[PDB]
Amino acid sequence: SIIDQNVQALFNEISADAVFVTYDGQNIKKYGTHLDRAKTAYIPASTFKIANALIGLENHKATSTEIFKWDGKPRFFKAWDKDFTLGEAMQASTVPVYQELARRIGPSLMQSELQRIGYGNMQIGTEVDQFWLKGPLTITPIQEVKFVYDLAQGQLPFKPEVQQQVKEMLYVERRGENRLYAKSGWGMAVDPQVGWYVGFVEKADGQVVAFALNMQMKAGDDIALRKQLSLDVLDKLGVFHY
Repeated sequence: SIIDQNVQALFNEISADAVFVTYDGQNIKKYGTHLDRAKTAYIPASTFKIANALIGLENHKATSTEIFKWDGKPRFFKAWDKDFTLGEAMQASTVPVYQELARRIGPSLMQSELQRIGYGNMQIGTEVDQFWLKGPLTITPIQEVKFVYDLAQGQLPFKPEVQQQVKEMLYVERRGENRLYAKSGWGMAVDPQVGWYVGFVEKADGQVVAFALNMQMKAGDDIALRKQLSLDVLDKLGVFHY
């Protein structure tokens, strides 16, 4: 438990309510300032880009090589006023590209697919391109780690090539043969705001530790904290040493 103590000590400097869940295929473990967050359902925000890419590719609404052309209408960030593959958009977190994908998928299929995979509460409302940003779709940090753990292992109910393509869209960095995969999220249009850093670490031998940071955000918070903190934790856990 000293490892667990050292992880908790990092959270001493964190004002916000926060939980960091890990899953290694056997056990769920929970760290942070408010543990009940782990069983609480929040909107997925940009972490839904994971499920959206899977559903899209599985159902032949896009390929991972296909370019999503900027349509010329300026977008919320200047950074988004350009062309993207699904993987480039995953890393830039390019909302309008995934909105276009979701429109191609359509409400009937988006619905039936989330039901088929048990994603969160499987609710999409009437706006096929808004539901992960505004609700009504919600999901617990525990459900997010189990989801990405399965992705890491190719155990989701999607074609293996689909899973591998989406998996690699999430690749961030490696240290030796340990690989870090992740997706950030910040749901700004709900109260309270929710911040996510969801992913997994794949060891040399195929062992996986999935993780899900979930915390409360507010206006003006440091964009990079979610990652800094997840990394600090993974280092203290001995999962992804600096």
